Amino acid sequence: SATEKYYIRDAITKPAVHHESYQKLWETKWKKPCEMGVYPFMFGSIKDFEPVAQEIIKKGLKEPYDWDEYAQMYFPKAEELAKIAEEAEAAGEKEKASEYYLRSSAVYRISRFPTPRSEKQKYAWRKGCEVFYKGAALMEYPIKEVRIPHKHGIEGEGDVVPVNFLLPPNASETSPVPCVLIITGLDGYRTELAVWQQGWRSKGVATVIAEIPGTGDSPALRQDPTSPDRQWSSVLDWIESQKAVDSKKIVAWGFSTGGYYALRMAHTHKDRLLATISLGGGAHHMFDREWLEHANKLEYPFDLSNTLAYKFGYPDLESFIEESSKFSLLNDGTLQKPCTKVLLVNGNDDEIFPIDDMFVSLENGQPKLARMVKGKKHMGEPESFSIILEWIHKLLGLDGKIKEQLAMIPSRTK
Repeated sequence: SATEKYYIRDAITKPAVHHESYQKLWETKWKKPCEMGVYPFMFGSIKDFEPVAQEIIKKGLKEPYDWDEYAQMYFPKAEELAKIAEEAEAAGEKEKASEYYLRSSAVYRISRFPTPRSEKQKYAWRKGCEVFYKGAALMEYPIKEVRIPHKHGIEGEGDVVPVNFLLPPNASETSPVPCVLIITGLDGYRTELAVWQQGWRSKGVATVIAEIPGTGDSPALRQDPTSPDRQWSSVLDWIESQKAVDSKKIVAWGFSTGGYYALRMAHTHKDRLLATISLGGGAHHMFDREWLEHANKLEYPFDLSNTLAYKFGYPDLESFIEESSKFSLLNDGTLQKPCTKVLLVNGNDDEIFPIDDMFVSLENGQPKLARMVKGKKHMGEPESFSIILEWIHKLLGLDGKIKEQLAMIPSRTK
């Protein structure tokens, strides 16, 4: 009984209105964050998305979505913005060029939400990365792609871990800087969580942003629970080779599904990490039949359980549920291992991963730091962001100007 099993009880059986139509997704969930320029609309403008949303609403698109039909609706706006960026860059208008390339990247991004599962969505991922990096190259402090050799890779794995890298300008072997390794989620990849990098640069902190297995350009085997372990060995080896970065001050911050990987690597890579943070992560119950058979209809904008199944390399939900127990940090013995410093943060009412997974994390191995956010769903925002920045600032002895750091996240566009 799902209603008996989990902290949120009968909330698990109440289908969210945004699943009725794209119109309801826009009106009740997406219009607000788009207006505010925040996830999933970082670098984005209401001016770009509003006319796309109007055309989708007119068509009356709804679940089950044809992802090629859905994705195509965004391309005219994405192409328009890229054209404006190109003309700006030709005129030497670098700030305008950077803004419009990044606005283009945001439109391509939403077109391949929740994850690229069609040819046009895979195309939108490639196109989105292209215009993202064109915009990033034109930032005052350019964010660059590093194609980290996946030296720890096995048969069937890609040869590179593509990451974002930003080094603060004063960083050197004389004055080496901490590094925040941002682990992205099921739908937000390195082109999304990029929004955090300039804020960390301002505090004198390097940033590396990497995708979880079965998302973005992760080379990791989708179905292999140990595939993330090899990926982080390759990433951390590369960070160790950057002498401007203090290898003893690496903090891994996992966002959403990334939180699972942050919690996992606190154990698998204990000796190589100062600390890890799981924000809206899971560990065990996220893989339950009962949780996954309900989560498709809850707070996630689309079909969470099917999307998670695809990310784990299964062609349907049932095939994933058959094998999903093997990914549990409880079942595979991860949580019995010693860990580095761990902070767990989430909203109690999370309908993407259960708060019950915070409890499983606190029931096993060494004590861990926790902040629960009462009456808030996935991520427990915005207080979760302040809690985590406060902790990382204390840990790394930063300037404590966290409100200013958070105020830098919302997108400004013309």
